[PDB]
Amino acid sequence: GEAPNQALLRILKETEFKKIKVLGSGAFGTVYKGLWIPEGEKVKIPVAIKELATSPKANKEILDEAYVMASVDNPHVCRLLGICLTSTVQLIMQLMPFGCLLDYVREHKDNIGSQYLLNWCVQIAKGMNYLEDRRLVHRDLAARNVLVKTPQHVKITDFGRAKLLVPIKWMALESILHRIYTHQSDVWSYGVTVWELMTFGSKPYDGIPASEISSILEKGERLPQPPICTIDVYMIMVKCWMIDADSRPKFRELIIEFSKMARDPQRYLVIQGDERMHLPSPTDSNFYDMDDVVDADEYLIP
Ligand SMILES: CC(C)n1cc(C(=O)NC2CCOCC2)c2cnc(Nc3ccnc(-c4cnn(S(=O)(=O)C5CC5)c4)n3)cc21
Repeated sequence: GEAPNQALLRILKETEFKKIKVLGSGAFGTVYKGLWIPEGEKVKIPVAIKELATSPKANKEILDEAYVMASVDNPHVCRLLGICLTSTVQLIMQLMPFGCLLDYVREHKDNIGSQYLLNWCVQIAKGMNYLEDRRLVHRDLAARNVLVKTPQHVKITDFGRAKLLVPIKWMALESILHRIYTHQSDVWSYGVTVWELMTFGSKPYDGIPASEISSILEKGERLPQPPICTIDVYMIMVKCWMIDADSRPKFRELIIEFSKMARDPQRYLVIQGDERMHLPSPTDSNFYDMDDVVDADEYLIP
């Protein structure tokens, strides 16, 4: 019926990698910064180590996440490097040194221009289109779940809820009412993600309890038009929030729409001091022991 999943699950020795410091902690668990020094391979790979107490239910959930994360392979999606089998199972992933996109847009607002915002939209749509090709429904797309490798390269992560074909404020109305999840319900969440970027990290429907959201959507209320957004960009966000799921754009169409806009960004987003803004590039001073350091994107198979 469905094709065999021949993805390799790499088991990494505790001795092969080190924790440096905690990068973040919360409901999602705890994520540490680290260095992976494999075999006699003469490489140092910057890594992120995730662990969501030693309980069998936690280990079951993180292995479900590992299953999905080891099965993906796209430049705009985060792949699992391996797992470490300690009392609590750890996920070994690529270090995304600029953290999540949500915090990034709040912290770097004054230096984020139309080109960056539109390019991020294309990249998120590319990653989501890839997950659709792989018949995977994310079920938790949000700006918090998009990580920043460099300011010009973002990837989708957090496969903890991903399934083959509760964040109410990012959910499609069918998802809230009937628990119906599809690629088109992911498109709704994509629209909310775009709204989060265009508002430089605003909280969707702020102050409104999650219990009131379904009723607000049924009345026909939607997230407001962000100040920087032209009707062209807002109309796209609005189509992602249509009641009829089949009336919403497809990720392949969102790639096209945002790409055309990305060719003339100042026509589609109005930002004071645009094009005069600067963000860190891998061609800048002190962007990167240093010797033998290889990014995970350049470290292919053992
Ligand atoms: C706490 C997290 C968001 N974090 C903060 C980082 C970091 O470097 N932060 C610094 C940024 C610059 O300022 C100082 C902190 C950082 C760097 N690299 C990764 N690496 C990956 C790669 C692939 N997947 C994941 C992953 C999967 N699930 N989750 S999660 O459960 O945490 C999800 C809800 C968000 C993360 N992490 C995660 C990182």
